[PDB]
Amino acid sequence: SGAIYVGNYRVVNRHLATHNDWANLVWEDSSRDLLVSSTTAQGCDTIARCDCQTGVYYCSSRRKHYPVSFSKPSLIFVEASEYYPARYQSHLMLAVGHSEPGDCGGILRCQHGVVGIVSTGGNGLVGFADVRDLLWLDE
Ligand SMILES: NC(=O)[C@H]1CCCN(C(=O)Nc2cccc3c2S(=O)(=O)CCC3)C1
Ligand SMILES: [Zn+2]
Repeated sequence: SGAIYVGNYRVVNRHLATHNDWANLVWEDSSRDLLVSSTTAQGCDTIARCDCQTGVYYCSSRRKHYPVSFSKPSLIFVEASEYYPARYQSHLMLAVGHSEPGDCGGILRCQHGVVGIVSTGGNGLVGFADVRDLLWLDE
């Protein structure tokens, strides 16, 4: 679990979004596993605006942060679940690292701010949904 709070927005994995998230829906994209809902309280997370390929993510299944090198956002394949049919997923970045289902939502950050959130895992790889292109989160 986990979310990014920036301005009056809350960014979560679309597969983990709550009823309250869907009732205050701003935008969602099933192909990116992202959902953004509106909030009443002001958020203070800073979103990175960069092409960094190194950063640190939080891994709840180890209560630890790990430094990683990660790929550029791209279209990658993902197997089925109670949540999605087998399909690709866009704006996804992979890194070599530990992840488990409950790890989705963990933040990946670089020196510039928040880069994205854990969205996929398996086979010793972890995948992050990128949020750096969502320029409207800041306005
Ligand atoms: N973005 C997606 O389509 C997600 C939706 C939830 C299911 N998906 C996952 O990758 N889950 C997940 C997350 C992190 C680590 C692991 C897993 S697992 O594949 O369920 C088992 C291996 C460890 C795809
Ligand atoms: Zn950066």
